[PDB]
Amino acid sequence: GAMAGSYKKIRSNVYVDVKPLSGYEATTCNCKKPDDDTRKGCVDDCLNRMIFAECSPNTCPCGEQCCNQRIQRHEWVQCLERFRAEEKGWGIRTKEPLKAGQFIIEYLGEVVSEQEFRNRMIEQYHNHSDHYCLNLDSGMVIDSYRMGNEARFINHSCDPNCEMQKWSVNGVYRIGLYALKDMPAGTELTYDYNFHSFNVEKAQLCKCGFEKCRGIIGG
Ligand SMILES: C[S@@+](CC[C@H](N)C(=O)[O-])C[C@H]1O[C@@H](n2cnc3c(N)ncnc32)[C@H](O)[C@@H]1O
Ligand SMILES: NCc1ccc2c(-c3cccc(C(N)=S)c3)cn(CCO)c2c1
Ligand SMILES: [Zn+2]
Ligand SMILES: [Zn+2]
Ligand SMILES: [Zn+2]
Repeated sequence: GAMAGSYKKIRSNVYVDVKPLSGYEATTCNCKKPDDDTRKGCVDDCLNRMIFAECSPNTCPCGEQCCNQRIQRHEWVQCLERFRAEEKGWGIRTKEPLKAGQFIIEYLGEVVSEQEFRNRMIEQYHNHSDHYCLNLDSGMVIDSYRMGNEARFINHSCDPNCEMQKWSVNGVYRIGLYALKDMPAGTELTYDYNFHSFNVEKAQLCKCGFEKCRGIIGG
């Protein structure tokens, strides 16, 4: 098949004409730092975790034992591979097993208004046969058509094994990919564009293979 599409790889979102402020209060929780030097704190019941807020630097009661700073510490899995996914161009798969709920990778790109993006669609993206636009917040999107990271190659499934979650990370919304279920080695990562992706209003046949496939992506 064809070569993978070109993009400018970035390590952090680029803010173009909007900045995705979360409006969250300063983060606080009631977690206690485990006396064991090597046990994690801020686990499932962390009051910050429960509102999709990451703990902030210097103020978490667990200190360096806090495990609720995954996005801000860029704690991405290191076992991802870009590969030819049959009938779906390029996709991303994991080379190691993943566990339900686990953080995988941040989705990066240019953060733009829906106005700027609809402008880019008419002027720059009208010829494209692959689309790269994630929803973020009211009126803003993450455009990875030109800059981003390898999460831009993750394909859609009507029966997805991953999902996007929107988190407040030190006052700004960021989007991460998280596993919905345990997945064995070699599994292609997928998420449901109907739930997470901007409606580019293009009809493309879905090849996810699900018994109850929606027929087209986002349908
Ligand atoms: C975010 S890109 C994913 C990477 C893309 N496959 C590539 O080769 O660059 C989304 C594009 O991938 C293709 N795609 C994603 N999921 C698909 C699916 N389930 N069935 C067919 N094509 C899919 C569509 O062309 C879609 O516009
Ligand atoms: N229902 C909401 C919704 C969500 C996403 C889409 C898409 C779509 C297709 C390919 C790529 C992308 C990306 N943003 S990457 C989005 C098309 N449509 C209309 C046709 O169904 C959608 C509708
Ligand atoms: Zn906590
Ligand atoms: Zn914490
Ligand atoms: Zn499908």
